[PDB]
Amino acid sequence: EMEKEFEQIDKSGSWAAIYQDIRHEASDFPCRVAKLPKNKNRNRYRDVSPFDHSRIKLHQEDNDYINASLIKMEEAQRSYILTQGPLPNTCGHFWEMVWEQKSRGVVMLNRVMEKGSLKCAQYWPQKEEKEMIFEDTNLKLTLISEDIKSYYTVRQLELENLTTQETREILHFHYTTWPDFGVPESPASFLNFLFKVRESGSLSPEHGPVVVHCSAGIGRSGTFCLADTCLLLMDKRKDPSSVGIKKVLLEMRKFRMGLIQTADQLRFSYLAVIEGAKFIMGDS
Ligand SMILES: [Mg+2]
Repeated sequence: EMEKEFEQIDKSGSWAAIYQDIRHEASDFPCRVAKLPKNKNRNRYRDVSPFDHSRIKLHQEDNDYINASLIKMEEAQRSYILTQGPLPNTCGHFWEMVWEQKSRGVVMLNRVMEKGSLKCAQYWPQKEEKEMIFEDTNLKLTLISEDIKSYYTVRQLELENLTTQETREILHFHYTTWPDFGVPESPASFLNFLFKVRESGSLSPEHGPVVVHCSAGIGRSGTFCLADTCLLLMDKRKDPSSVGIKKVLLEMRKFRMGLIQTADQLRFSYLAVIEGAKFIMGDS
């Protein structure tokens, strides 16, 4: 039982210690493509890079590089693409990746400005009548509708491949209330958001992998994928208490470095899974 695990760590105040064991135990694989000089301006942070073996490749000949990783959770039948918040010069690459990977949903866990600094380019349109065109990748993006709620916003976007004149509907799920510092006090609104993403079909295997990002694509983004996969495994397994958060987290870190950036995010991830378990053990 992980509810017990939680009390013992919390009573002992040993979150920082747990977190360090994860750090020391985590995989390290080469990131040679990310560190090429021609890609320096495609990385928002010098210390956050995709591993070569799991990086997403753009279907480009000049430069196929984008700071994005495929997380493949085989037992759960879930795949995610985790990426950084786009830079002013990588918005076209971002939407190219969504197109090429056949994704249905984009999950955004940050605000464009936090702590007085820009964390992400404004990569979607803010008004229906002012569409965006990405000339480098030949894509057009139109805002179709926007549903603003207290904790999150959902947008319907139309992505058009100008080369083929094909169009696809993309759902943008934007969690807007993650605090500038720390983690939410309660996981309730985070879990409600996660279940809205689930209910949309965006995580389902008929579609390409959902795209998840925050600023670096490892902290908040990691919390989202970890909670979703843990809750799914507790639905699937004969023994739900066989699901270990630390084991799942180390498996995901084989695919992208640094997932879960602070001991507070680790604690929050436990809280979200524990609370979410109450709903998937059957509270209709
Ligand atoms: Mg208007």
